[PDB]
Amino acid sequence: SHMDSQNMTKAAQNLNSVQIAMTQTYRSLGNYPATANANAATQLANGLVSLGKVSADEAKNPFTGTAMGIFSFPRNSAANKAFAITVGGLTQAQCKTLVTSVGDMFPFINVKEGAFAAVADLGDFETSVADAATGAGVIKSIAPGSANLNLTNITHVEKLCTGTAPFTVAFGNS
Repeated sequence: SHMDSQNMTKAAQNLNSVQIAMTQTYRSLGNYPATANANAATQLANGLVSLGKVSADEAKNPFTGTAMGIFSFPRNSAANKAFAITVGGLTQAQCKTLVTSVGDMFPFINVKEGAFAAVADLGDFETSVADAATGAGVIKSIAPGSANLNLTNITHVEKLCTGTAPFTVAFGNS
């Protein structure tokens, strides 16, 4: 199956390693490192590698061969209280497979067309209401009233990652 492909297996392992490193490092500080743009996000990812908090292979997006980006964003209006690992360059098929294969490790999921260029593009970890029925934008979050991705809902399954490739999925935690 696609979920067991070399790249999908690596993307699951990498996302896990990176999110664990992020929470282990900053859940003690209360705040995540500010990342103004895509460049700052890919520098943060490379920083985890240089400091030995994850291997070089673990920070890589297996679909692009470059570093996944790590954006710090707001939670309940408070700046940098959450972070999101961005996996871009995804075809629609890779987006559907990746989201459903690693989605359960993340409370926040935002599917976008194109890369996240600014913190504003991510929304808010706690106040952005999910609507998986649209298969786009925030499709999973802790927000009262959010309609999170549910695989038993055929609408959620068909609409997932609808649109134009490449897609970038932001997997967030706090």
